Amino acid sequence: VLYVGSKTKEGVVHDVTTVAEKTKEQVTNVGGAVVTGVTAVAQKTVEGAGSIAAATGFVKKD
Amino acid sequence: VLYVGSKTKEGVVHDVTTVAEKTKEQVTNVGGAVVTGVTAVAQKTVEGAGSIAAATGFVKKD
Amino acid sequence: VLYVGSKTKEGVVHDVTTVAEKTKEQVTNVGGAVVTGVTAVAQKTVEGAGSIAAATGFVKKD
Amino acid sequence: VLYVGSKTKEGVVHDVTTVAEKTKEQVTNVGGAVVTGVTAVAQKTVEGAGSIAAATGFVKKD
Amino acid sequence: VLYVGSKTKEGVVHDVTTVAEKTKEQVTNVGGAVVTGVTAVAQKTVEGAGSIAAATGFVKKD
Amino acid sequence: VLYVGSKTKEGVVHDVTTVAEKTKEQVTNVGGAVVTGVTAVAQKTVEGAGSIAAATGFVKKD
Amino acid sequence: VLYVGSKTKEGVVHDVTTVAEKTKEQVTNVGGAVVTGVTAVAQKTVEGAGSIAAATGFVKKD
Amino acid sequence: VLYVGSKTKEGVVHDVTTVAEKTKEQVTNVGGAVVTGVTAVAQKTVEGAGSIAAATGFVKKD
Amino acid sequence: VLYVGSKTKEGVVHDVTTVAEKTKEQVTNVGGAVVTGVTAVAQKTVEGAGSIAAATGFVKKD
Amino acid sequence: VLYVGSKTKEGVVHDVTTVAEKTKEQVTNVGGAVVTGVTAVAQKTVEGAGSIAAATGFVKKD
Amino acid sequence: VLYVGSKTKEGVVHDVTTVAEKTKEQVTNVGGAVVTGVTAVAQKTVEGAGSIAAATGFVKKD
Amino acid sequence: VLYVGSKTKEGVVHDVTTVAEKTKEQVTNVGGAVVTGVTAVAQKTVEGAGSIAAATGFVKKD
Ligand SMILES: CNc1ccc(-c2ccc(/C=C/c3nc4ccc(OC[C@@H](O)CF)cc4s3)nc2)cn1
Ligand SMILES: CNc1ccc(-c2ccc(/C=C/c3nc4ccc(OC[C@@H](O)CF)cc4s3)nc2)cn1
Ligand SMILES: CNc1ccc(-c2ccc(/C=C/c3nc4ccc(OC[C@@H](O)CF)cc4s3)nc2)cn1
Ligand SMILES: CNc1ccc(-c2ccc(/C=C/c3nc4ccc(OC[C@@H](O)CF)cc4s3)nc2)cn1
Ligand SMILES: CNc1ccc(-c2ccc(/C=C/c3nc4ccc(OC[C@@H](O)CF)cc4s3)nc2)cn1
Ligand SMILES: CNc1ccc(-c2ccc(/C=C/c3nc4ccc(OC[C@@H](O)CF)cc4s3)nc2)cn1
Ligand SMILES: CNc1ccc(-c2ccc(/C=C/c3nc4ccc(OC[C@@H](O)CF)cc4s3)nc2)cn1
Ligand SMILES: CNc1ccc(-c2ccc(/C=C/c3nc4ccc(OC[C@@H](O)CF)cc4s3)nc2)cn1
Ligand SMILES: CNc1ccc(-c2ccc(/C=C/c3nc4ccc(OC[C@@H](O)CF)cc4s3)nc2)cn1
Ligand SMILES: CNc1ccc(-c2ccc(/C=C/c3nc4ccc(OC[C@@H](O)CF)cc4s3)nc2)cn1
Ligand SMILES: CNc1ccc(-c2ccc(/C=C/c3nc4ccc(OC[C@@H](O)CF)cc4s3)nc2)cn1
Ligand SMILES: CNc1ccc(-c2ccc(/C=C/c3nc4ccc(OC[C@@H](O)CF)cc4s3)nc2)cn1
Repeated sequence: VLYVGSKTKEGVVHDVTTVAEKTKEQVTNVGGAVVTGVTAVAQKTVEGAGSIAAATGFVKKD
Repeated sequence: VLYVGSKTKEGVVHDVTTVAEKTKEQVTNVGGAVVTGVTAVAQKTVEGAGSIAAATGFVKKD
Repeated sequence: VLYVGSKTKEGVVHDVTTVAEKTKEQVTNVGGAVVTGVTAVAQKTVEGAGSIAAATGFVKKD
Repeated sequence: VLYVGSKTKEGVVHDVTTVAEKTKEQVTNVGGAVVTGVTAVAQKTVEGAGSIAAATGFVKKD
Repeated sequence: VLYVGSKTKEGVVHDVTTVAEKTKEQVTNVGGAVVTGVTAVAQKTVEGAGSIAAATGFVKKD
Repeated sequence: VLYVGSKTKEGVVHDVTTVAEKTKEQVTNVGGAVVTGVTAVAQKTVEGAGSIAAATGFVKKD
Repeated sequence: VLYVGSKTKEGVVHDVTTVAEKTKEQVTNVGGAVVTGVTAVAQKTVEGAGSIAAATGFVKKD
Repeated sequence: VLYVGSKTKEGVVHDVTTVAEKTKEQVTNVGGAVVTGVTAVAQKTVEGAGSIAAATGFVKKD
Repeated sequence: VLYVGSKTKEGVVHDVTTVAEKTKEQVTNVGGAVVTGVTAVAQKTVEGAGSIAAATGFVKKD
Repeated sequence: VLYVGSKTKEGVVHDVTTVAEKTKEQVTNVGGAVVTGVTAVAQKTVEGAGSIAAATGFVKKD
Repeated sequence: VLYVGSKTKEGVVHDVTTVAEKTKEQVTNVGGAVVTGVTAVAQKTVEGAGSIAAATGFVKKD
Repeated sequence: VLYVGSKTKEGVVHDVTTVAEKTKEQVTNVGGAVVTGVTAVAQKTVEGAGSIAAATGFVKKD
């Protein structure tokens, strides 16, 4: 294997633009999960027999 | 293997722009999780048989 | 293996821009977790059989 | 292995810009965790069978 | 292994800019943890079977 | 191993800029931990089976 | 005018890759100009009533 | 005018890669100019009524 | 004008990589100019009514 | 004008890498100029009505 | 004008790497100029009506 | 004007690395100038109507 004058991207996020002008929110969470932001996960490898990689709003409850 | 004048990106986040002008929030969390920010996780490797890498708003409760 | 005049990025975050003009928040957390900031995790390796690497808003409770 | 005139970044954060003009907050935390700052974790390796590396807003309670 | 005229960064944070003009906060923490600053952790290695490296807002209570 | 005219950074923080103009805070902590400063931890190695390296806002209480 | 989290390129050259394997040249210039290299000019502004900006192989002779 | 978390490039050259393996040259210049290298000019402004900015192989002779 | 957490490049050269393996040259210049190296000029401003900024292989002869 | 946590580069050269393995040259200059090295000029300002800033291989002869 | 936690570079050269392994030269200059080294000029300002700043291989002869 | 926790570089050279392993030269200069070393000029200001600042290989002869 060899790379000459090249590039690679094995899991990336970019150019995430967010313009929020004159907003209003009123969240009233009482249990559980409310996720109203801007998230950006970027992984290369997640092994493991049960891994819950990259969760956003998870309520895993017995 | 060899790289000459090259580049690599094995898990990255960049160019995350956030313009919030004249906003208003009223969150009233009472239990659980409220995540209204700007998050950016960037990992290369997560092993392990049960790992919960990159959680955002998790409520894992018995 | 060899790298000549090259570059590598195995887990990175950059160019995180945040412009918040004329905002207002009113969070009233009473238990749990409220995360309304700007976070940036950047890891290379997380081993271990149960690791919870990169949590943001976690409530792991029995 | 050898590197000539090259660079490496195995877990880094940079160029974190935060412009907050004319804001107002009113957090009233009563138990749990409120994290409304700007955080930047950057690790290379986290071993261990249960490690909770890079937590931000954690409430791990029985 | 050898490096000639090169560079390495195994866990670093830099270029953390924070401009806060005309702000106001009113935090009223009564138990738990409120973290509204600017934090920057940068580690190379964290071993140990249970280590909680890089916590910010932790409430680990039985 | 050998390094000629090179550089290394195994856990560092730099270029932490903080401009706070015309602010006001009113923290009223009554128990727990409030951390609204600017922190910068930078370690190379943390061993030990339970180490809690780099805590900021910790309330570890039974 | 203002730019937020943006970029500009007013005259640039990049990603010039040149792979020359097992070549042979025999140039026998006797007057004039022979230019068999790799050139990359990049200017922003060239004023002047007669300017000959960015010449490569010029023989301007009376 | 103002720039926040942005970038500019008003005349630049970068990522010039040149791989020359097993070559042979025989230049026999006898007058004039032979330019078989790798050149990279990068200017911002060249004024003047007759300027010959960025010449490579010039023979300007009366 | 003002720049916050930004960058500028008004005339620059970078990332000039040159790999020359198993070459051979035989230049026999007898008058004039032979330029078979690697050059990198980088200027910001060149005034003057006749300036010959950034010449490489010039033979300006009456 | 003001710059906060920013950077500027008004004429610079960097990251000039040159790998020459198993070469051979035979230059036989007899008058004029032979320039087969690695040059890097970097100026900010060159005034003057006739300045010949940044010459490399010049033969200016009447 | 003012700069806070910032940087400037008004004419600089850096990261000039040169790896020459198993070479051989045979220069036989007989008049003129042969420049086969590694040069790095870095100026801020050159005034004067005729200045020849940053010459390398000059033969200016009547 | 004022600078707080900042830096400036108005004409500098640094990080000039030169690795020459198993070389051989045979220069036989007979008049003129042969410059096969490693030079690094770094000036801030050169006035004067005719100054020849930063010459390397000059033969200025009538
Ligand atoms: C050919 N026959 C076979 C073949 C395969 C199998 C087989 C394969 C995989 C598994 C995995 C079982 C798991 N159990 C848990 C419990 C909890 C948890 O995470 C808890 C939480 O707190 C963390 F987020 C993650 C996991 S994965 N079981 C059986 C059986 N028989
Ligand atoms: C062929 N037959 C087979 C094959 C495979 C299996 C098999 C494979 C994997 C597993 C994994 C079991 C786990 N249990 C927990 C509990 C808690 C936890 O994390 C707790 C929390 O506090 C941390 F976030 C993480 C984990 S992973 N079990 C059985 C069985 N049989
Ligand atoms: C083929 N058969 C097999 C194969 C595999 C398995 C198997 C594999 C993995 C596991 C892992 C069990 C764990 N338990 C805990 C408890 C607490 C915790 O963290 C507590 C918190 O305070 C820290 F955040 C983390 C962990 S991981 N168990 C069984 C069984 N059988
Ligand atoms: C094939 N069969 C197998 C295979 C694997 C296993 C197996 C593997 C891993 C584990 C890990 C168990 C842990 N328990 C704790 C408790 C507390 C804690 O941290 C407490 C807090 O204060 C610090 F943050 C961290 C940890 S990790 N258990 C069983 C069993 N069977
Ligand atoms: C194949 N079978 C197997 C395989 C593996 C295991 C196995 C592996 C790891 C563990 C770890 C157990 C721990 N317990 C604590 C308690 C408190 C603490 O920190 C307290 C706080 O004050 C500091 F922050 C940290 C730790 S880690 N246990 C069992 C069992 N069986
Ligand atoms: C294969 N079977 C196995 C394998 C592994 C294990 C195993 C591994 C690790 C551990 C660690 C147990 C610890 N307990 C404490 C208590 C307090 C503390 O710090 C108190 C505070 O004041 C300081 F901050 C730190 C620690 S770490 N236990 C069991 C068991 N079985
Ligand atoms: C409405 N009527 C008008 C309007 C416009 C004009 C008009 C406009 C431009 C010009 C330019 C004339 C020039 N002459 C030279 C000579 C040599 C040289 O460079 C020499 C070499 O060594 C450098 F590389 C560059 C230049 S530009 N002339 C007349 C006349 N009438
Ligand atoms: C409306 N009527 C007008 C309008 C415009 C004009 C007009 C405009 C420009 C010019 C320029 C004339 C020049 N002459 C030289 C000679 C030599 C040289 O450089 C010599 C070499 O050694 C350096 F490299 C550069 C220059 S530029 N002339 C006339 C006339 N009439
Ligand atoms: C409206 N009418 C107008 C308008 C404009 C003009 C006009 C404008 C510019 C010029 C420039 C004339 C020059 N002559 C030389 C000679 C030698 C040299 O450099 C010598 C070498 O050794 C250094 F490298 C550089 C220069 S520039 N001339 C006339 C005339 N009429
Ligand atoms: C509107 N009419 C106008 C307008 C403009 C002009 C005009 C403008 C510029 C010039 C410049 C003339 C020069 N002559 C030399 C000679 C030698 C030298 O350098 C010698 C060497 O040794 C150093 F490297 C540099 C220079 S620049 N001349 C006339 C005339 N008329
Ligand atoms: C509007 N009309 C105008 C406008 C402008 C002009 C005008 C402008 C500039 C000049 C410059 C003339 C020079 N001559 C030399 C000689 C030798 C030297 O350096 C010698 C060497 O040893 C050092 F390296 C440098 C210089 S610069 N001349 C005329 C005429 N008329
Ligand atoms: C509007 N009309 C105008 C406007 C401008 C001019 C004008 C401007 C500049 C000049 C400069 C003339 C020079 N001559 C020498 C001689 C030798 C030397 O250095 C010798 C060596 O040993 C040191 F290295 C340096 C210099 S600079 N001349 C005329 C004429 N007319």
